[PDB]
Amino acid sequence: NNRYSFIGGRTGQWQVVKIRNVLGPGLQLVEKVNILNGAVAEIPLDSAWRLQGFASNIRYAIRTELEALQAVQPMLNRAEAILAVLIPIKKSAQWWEMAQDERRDIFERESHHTAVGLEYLPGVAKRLLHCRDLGEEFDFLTWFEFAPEHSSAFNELLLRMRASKEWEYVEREVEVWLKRL
Amino acid sequence: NNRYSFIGGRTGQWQVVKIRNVLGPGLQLVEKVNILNGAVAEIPLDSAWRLQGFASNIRYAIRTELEALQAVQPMLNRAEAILAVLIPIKKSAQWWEMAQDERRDIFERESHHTAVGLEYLPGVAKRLLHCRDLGEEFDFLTWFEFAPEHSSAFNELLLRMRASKEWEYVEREVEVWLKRL
Ligand code: HEM
Ligand code: HEM
Repeated sequence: NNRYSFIGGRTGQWQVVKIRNVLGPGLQLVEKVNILNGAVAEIPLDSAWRLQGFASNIRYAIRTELEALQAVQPMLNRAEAILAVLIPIKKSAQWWEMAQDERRDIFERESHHTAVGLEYLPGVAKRLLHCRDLGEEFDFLTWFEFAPEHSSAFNELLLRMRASKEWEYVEREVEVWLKRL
Repeated sequence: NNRYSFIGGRTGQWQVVKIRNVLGPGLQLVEKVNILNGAVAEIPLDSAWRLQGFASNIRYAIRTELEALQAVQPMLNRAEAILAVLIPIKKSAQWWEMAQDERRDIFERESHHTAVGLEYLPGVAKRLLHCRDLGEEFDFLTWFEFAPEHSSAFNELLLRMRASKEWEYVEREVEVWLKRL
């Protein structure tokens, strides 16, 4: 199954280190994040929030870009990658009104998202989930995993992305730093 | 809400004229199709199947094509559009493994999906729903509406699409012809 849930509450595989409400309404601080694949009948109500999103096909990356990405992309679930960051993202209506060529021009031709991200592989593992189509308050759920030696590089990557043209359209963003249990 | 459900059963707004099982397993023949804006978990006891999908953002149209479609696309529920066709589609895994430039090259440079379809606007209203990401048996639900005069034109359009390179990646297809009640 391609559906994933992120439950903010008192159980989970990850301990919340901090939450940084970068832009827009934030997320209440909780003790742990519970990650679930597929639907489960019971998710605690004593939980604070529940995000979700699905893995999907490629939307912008071209073939040569994939080849370069799959050649340095690390796997999730590395013993050393005891730190994780969940960054839900929402883009503005203005971004979604645009055609495919206009969004590709902004995503890569101007902002070089993928060329910038490749500099931080294989130290940082990154997965993408889509959730605009589910009516979720966010449009994406980005997931990052890496060893603590890469914390400075990752914090540098965040600031690079936020200074790009593509992030002029982001109107809601939160950082949920996690430590593995 | 951007979710739509198509209940094949004994109730609904549309009367099933015929179902043609074009490619792969088909859909049981029913009396009517009931269309609901929203998801439907439990399905009426008198129903035979349920299809669902969501309206989403553009995945392939460049802005020159989008402005042409939007200036010509007709509404839904035209007084004369008493015929409707529901065509669920499923593409192969080889298609979903490809990158965005590869899939776009086939979708337009080789098949001319948008250039071909535009010839049959404004006669035929056309709406696209996505459902691969929900885990449905189909990848897309396509919805058409037209007056009986444009029924032959629609059938020619179908011939053209099915002879394109894009349709060599299709592995399941069914036609559910409908009449407005
Ligand atoms: C090593 C670091 C990174 C790499 C290799 C990378 C690569 C990519 C690639 C190739 C895509 C396109 C996916 C597709 O075509 O469907 C993408 C999408 C995306 N990335 Fe990243 N990225 C990185 C860092 C980040 C960071 C730090 C964030 C947020 C802070 C982020 C947020 C997003 C979002 C929101 C999308 C969805 C774009 C859209 O559909 O509008 N990425 N990324
Ligand atoms: C007037 C006739 C038609 C027009 C104007 C038209 C237009 C379009 C456009 C512009 C797209 C791209 C949407 C996007 O970029 O997200 C598309 C996709 C699609 N069309 Fe058509 N089309 C027509 C006829 C048909 C027919 C007859 C079928 C099936 C028998 C069909 C099946 C599909 C499918 C399955 C997709 C999704 C392709 C994908 O995402 O890989 N279309 N159509």
